[PDB]
Amino acid sequence: LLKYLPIVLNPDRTITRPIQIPSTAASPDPTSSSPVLTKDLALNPLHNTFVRLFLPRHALYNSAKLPLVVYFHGGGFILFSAASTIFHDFCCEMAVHAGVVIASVDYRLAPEHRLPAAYDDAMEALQWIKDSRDEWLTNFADFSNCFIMGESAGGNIAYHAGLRAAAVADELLPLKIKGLVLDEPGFGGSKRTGSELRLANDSRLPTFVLDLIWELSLPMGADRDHEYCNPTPLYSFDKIRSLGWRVMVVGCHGDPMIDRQMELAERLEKKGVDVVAQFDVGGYHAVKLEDPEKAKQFFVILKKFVV
Repeated sequence: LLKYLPIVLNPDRTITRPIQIPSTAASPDPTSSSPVLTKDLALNPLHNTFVRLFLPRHALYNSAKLPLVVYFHGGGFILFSAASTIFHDFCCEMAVHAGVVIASVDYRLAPEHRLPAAYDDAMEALQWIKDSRDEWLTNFADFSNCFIMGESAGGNIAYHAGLRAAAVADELLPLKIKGLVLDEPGFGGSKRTGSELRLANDSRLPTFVLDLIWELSLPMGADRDHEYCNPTPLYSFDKIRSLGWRVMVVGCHGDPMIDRQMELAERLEKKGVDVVAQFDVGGYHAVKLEDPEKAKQFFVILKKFVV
């Protein structure tokens, strides 16, 4: 198991995180070397949640405002942070190569805070952005052009945040959401799918490791057909349709979660939502976080989508 998640299971239903996940300090000052300026802002001290802003260096050498991306990291709901190096680095590259201001949310983790905790923090992050008078937000970010995005579990979160935000859209103004970006959103269910069975001995996401994730994440008692797990009523798509939101879903064939990711893109389309789907052959789960080349190909498509 330390072979697939950097955690210990203890005989009282809790976990221990014995392996440091490397993180990167914010770098808010423009005399720093960095092509991207970062700073952390306290969100809710009771939840110990915070937001990391990424401001691309090129925003400073003009006076136009960039689309604002609200980003949620991946990690099975149970690990990582807005400041973890791999998500920090991905978000710096996205700011530069997609031309975006990024608000990356450090949401509460499971099992200590089982779902719906992190959807709750997502909504506070939106209510808090709307209300914000932060200088980087106010001088450099286009509130009219906002996208909700997440990788993996963060794509799960981004999707539920998106549904909830659709309901209260009038309440967010000056914030105007134009779309959702779901990067291999993390999804499940009680019956195995074709990819789940085909890929069952995956070398990153095997069957047991994902069973484990949903066990730690889902409310106590729940099965994998819980609505937070398995998205596919959908009266909710009518509201998303009506507001004119585009949804990008992306994944690859070498991800066990593929059939559910693709199945959700089908359901969104089938219901009249403007869906930009991008499903590749091969690769594996989170290849974009390791492969600078595959990330770059994705920024070309996201840059497109964002304008």
